[PDB]
Amino acid sequence: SSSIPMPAGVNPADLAAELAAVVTESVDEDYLLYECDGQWVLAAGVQAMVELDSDELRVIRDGVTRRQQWSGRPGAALGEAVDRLLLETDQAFGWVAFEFGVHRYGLQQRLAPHTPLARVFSPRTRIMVSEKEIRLFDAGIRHREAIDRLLATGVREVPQSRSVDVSDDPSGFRRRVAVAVDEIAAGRYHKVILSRCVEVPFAIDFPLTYRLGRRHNTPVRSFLLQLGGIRALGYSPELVTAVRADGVVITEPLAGTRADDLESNSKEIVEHAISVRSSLEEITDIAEPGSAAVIDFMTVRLGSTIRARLDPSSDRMAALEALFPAVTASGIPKAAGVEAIFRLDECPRGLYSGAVVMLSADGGLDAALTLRAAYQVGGRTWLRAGAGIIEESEPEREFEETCEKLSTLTPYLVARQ
Ligand SMILES: O=C(O)/C(=C/c1ccccc1)Oc1cccc(C(=O)O)c1O
Ligand SMILES: O=C(O)/C(=C/c1ccccc1)Oc1cccc(C(=O)O)c1O
Ligand SMILES: O=C(O)/C(=C\c1ccccc1)Oc1cccc(C(=O)O)c1O
Ligand SMILES: [Mg+2]
Repeated sequence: SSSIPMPAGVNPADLAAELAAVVTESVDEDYLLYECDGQWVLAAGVQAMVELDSDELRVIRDGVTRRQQWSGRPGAALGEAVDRLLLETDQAFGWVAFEFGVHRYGLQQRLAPHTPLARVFSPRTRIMVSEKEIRLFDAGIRHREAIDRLLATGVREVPQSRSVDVSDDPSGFRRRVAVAVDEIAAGRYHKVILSRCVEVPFAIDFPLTYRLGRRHNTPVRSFLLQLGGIRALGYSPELVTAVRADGVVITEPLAGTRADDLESNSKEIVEHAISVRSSLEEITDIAEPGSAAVIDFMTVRLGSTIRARLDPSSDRMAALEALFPAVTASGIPKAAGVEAIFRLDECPRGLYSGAVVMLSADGGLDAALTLRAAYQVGGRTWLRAGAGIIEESEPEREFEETCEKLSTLTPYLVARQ
């Protein structure tokens, strides 16, 4: 009974997202839904929570919070607490802030107290949905009846979406781009990713919007969550880090915006090349000597793969740190790109350009780059999108680029009922 066959015609993304809404319609618990290689893993309810902030580490279990200071690298403090969750559970889920990646580039002192770095939990129940089957882990009657009901009655029809005006520029994106172009021309750095928030003037239904957006996007990974004060969903265009139990580490930097026409394709090839080269240099830090290599370069599958063997003196959190923040969403050289984001972008970035993570007791790690996502933190609903700024960048063209990036979400926002 812990393996229910998936009915034909039932889309796994629709069933998994409906299950998230149904299992929590009365039991107001937190959850995280992660799509990973045809498996939609719904991690439902919080058994234990690890909260890593810039100045504090908290472990919350059975209504009891244990607080402490931490020193050293954030990956080491996070890894130690997550390994402990995983002593008695198979998997842990959560998210990692853009700010988790700053310590490596000497910018930890620039974080305000209470800056979130990571939120990772062990779930009470897991439901895995694929085209093949529905697998249940530590499920009760609530979960089983939710599955039977949805298979018997069907999923809700998705309501009509509500339009949003993304043309506004209250954070001065055009102005911020002009400053970055000047610093690039002055030789400060070669590239920086700058972004802008777009406020959504209505509360959205996250599971319904997730379902609708998922019908018109085919990402590398996707997610839907409600955790602590935060709701979020996204169609991740990049696998920033994957670590297998056997020590094989990969990173798959985004090949372009398509992953006159020659000039634009040439610009994307250059950018991608630089990202792959950066990924290779950084991965070498955690790699067994001679194991780091580009195994797939711009192949149709359009993408690239950088692989390595995890050094026995290294770990999954050091691997994540080595590659964080994603080069795709920071800049070149990385240290200068990250520092320019602290001055030229709305900070803290938090989930935006951070990662949504799935960790396994066997040492596994799957980390998706958070872009093309919607968020809600008490009363505030927003979207966020950016662009790679180079010496030749034009503020108006880059603002239009963010509009194009937003167009994968904007048509699919389902308002709360
Ligand atoms: O999900 C169980 O395993 C469960 C056990 C239980 C309930 C009442 C009394 C004794 C046990 O409780 C529930 C069952 C069915 C639905 C729900 C629900 O919120 O939609 C629920 O909370
Ligand atoms: O090597 C080039 O000439 C080059 C061009 C380029 C960079 C970003 C965007 C578009 C082009 O890249 C770089 C120049 C300087 C430093 C780095 C670096 O990784 O520390 C880098 O990758
Ligand atoms: O816009 C590029 O730079 C890009 C990828 C790319 C990768 C290789 C070559 C060229 C472009 O994607 C992004 C970068 C930063 C922010 C976003 C964003 O949606 O908020 C984004 O889509
Ligand atoms: Mg560009």
